[PDB]
Amino acid sequence: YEQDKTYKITVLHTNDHHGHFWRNEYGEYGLAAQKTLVDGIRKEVAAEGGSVLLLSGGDINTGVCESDLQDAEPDFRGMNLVGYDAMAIGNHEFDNPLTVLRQQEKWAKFPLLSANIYQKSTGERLFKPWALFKRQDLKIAVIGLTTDDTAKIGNPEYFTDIEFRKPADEAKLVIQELQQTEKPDIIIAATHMGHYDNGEHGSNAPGDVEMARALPAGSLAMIVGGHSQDPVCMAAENKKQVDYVPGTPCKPDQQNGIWIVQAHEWGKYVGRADFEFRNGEMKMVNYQLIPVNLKKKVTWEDGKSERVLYTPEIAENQQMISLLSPFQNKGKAQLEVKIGETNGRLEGDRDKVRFVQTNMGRLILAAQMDRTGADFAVMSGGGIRDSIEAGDISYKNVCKVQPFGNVVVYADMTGKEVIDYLTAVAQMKPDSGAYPQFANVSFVAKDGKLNDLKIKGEPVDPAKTYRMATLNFNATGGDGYPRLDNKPGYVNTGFIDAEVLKAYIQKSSPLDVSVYEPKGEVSWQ
Ligand SMILES: [Mn+2]
Ligand SMILES: [Mn+2]
Repeated sequence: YEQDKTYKITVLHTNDHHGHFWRNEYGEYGLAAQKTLVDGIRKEVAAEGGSVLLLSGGDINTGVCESDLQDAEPDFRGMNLVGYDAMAIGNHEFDNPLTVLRQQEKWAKFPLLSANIYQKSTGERLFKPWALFKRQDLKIAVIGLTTDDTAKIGNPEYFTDIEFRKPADEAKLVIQELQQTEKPDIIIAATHMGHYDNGEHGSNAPGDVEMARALPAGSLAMIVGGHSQDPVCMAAENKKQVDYVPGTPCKPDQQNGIWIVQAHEWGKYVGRADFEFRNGEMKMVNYQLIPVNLKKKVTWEDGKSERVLYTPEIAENQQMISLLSPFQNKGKAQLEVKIGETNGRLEGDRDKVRFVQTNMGRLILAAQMDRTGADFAVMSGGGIRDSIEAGDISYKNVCKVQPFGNVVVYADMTGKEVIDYLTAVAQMKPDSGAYPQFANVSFVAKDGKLNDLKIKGEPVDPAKTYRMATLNFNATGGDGYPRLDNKPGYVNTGFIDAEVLKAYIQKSSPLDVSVYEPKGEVSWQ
């Protein structure tokens, strides 16, 4: 680069797209609007003599059935048109077999990067660890990293010949590699690792803050992140804003001379970091999270409700609409097909499944016990994402109920462990996602202790072995549930929550909700 010359470089970023190629039911987000916003930034930046690099923190797969059905083809092809330069591989890129990920690399015209994922048998990397870009006179390297929690949360059959090195240790090595060989002017890490306030990762593997603190000072200009699914907007030192509001200031985190950003999820924002580079120094001039047609419900005096834009409207790019329309239309029509029926409403509304036992909890958990051979089961009420009305049930119905690709697991445990486990889970409170839905469990909890604890209507015997089904999310400590993934009787089946529910409905249809109706088997008073 030219000595003492000041170069303008803008870094744009998103993460945890999760199948949101199309705008939502309220006209929010989608890639067609993303494209208009991004093109606009590119025009603005080029007119001032600058450069743009656009990066993703991964988790493109899983979350919208029209996308999932098509293995995120629309999403990757849309990203080509928005003009992504690279992406970190997320954990949900392992929701499908590796061969599917390889064809996603095919569709993508930008590299899917991960330095820290190795084939055990050969000790060789499965993916490109980094990529190089020329922007004006500057050589910029982007390293990709993936949370080593991937191997704990996904299907273990996908990982028998794979290991994840701790990404922070990989990062030290790759940064040193680059510094000694290719000699880039700037290094940025695209990561799928998570932002945790003050590095307090808890049950999660260490993420971005802990990595930044462990690297040499200022060795990365920035970490473009993901996985935790936060807008990284700092209320105070080492504390993110809670309930960040669109269209308000966002101060990114900075740890050991390294900026850490994340743009929440689903294409809701494009982050924009405007830098000046001179003689190796990078200075951030502006940071913002730009809403992509985000909207808030409002109600006027006369009771009329509408959804109003937090910021001015972004038009949908029509080239994107022509590319993506066919995928949307094909997908939607396919997923409306009937897979069974129910003679009553299966209640999955938030104000119910986070407060009382519902028939939807019982249906989901019946499906999970049936697949695993379990005697009883539990999940977070917050993992039940919609209702299914009486009548015909479609593929789309099941997706809305179980959109996130959680894996079904089980644990054989003694009755003594069952007592300890349910006593803890029974302390989760209503008016929270953590509120437990049970199947085949009865008790009266009083004073934090379980009375007349029965499984399948029989008192618990401390010596007897019971099989419990639940999700990978709860089993590994999600919602503060007691960890099961270290018990010797634990098995992660790799079966996906929505598949299991779908197949159960298929083989049990027509459903009679009377079979799934809670009758006070569990109570607190
Ligand atoms: Mn995600
Ligand atoms: Mn993730």
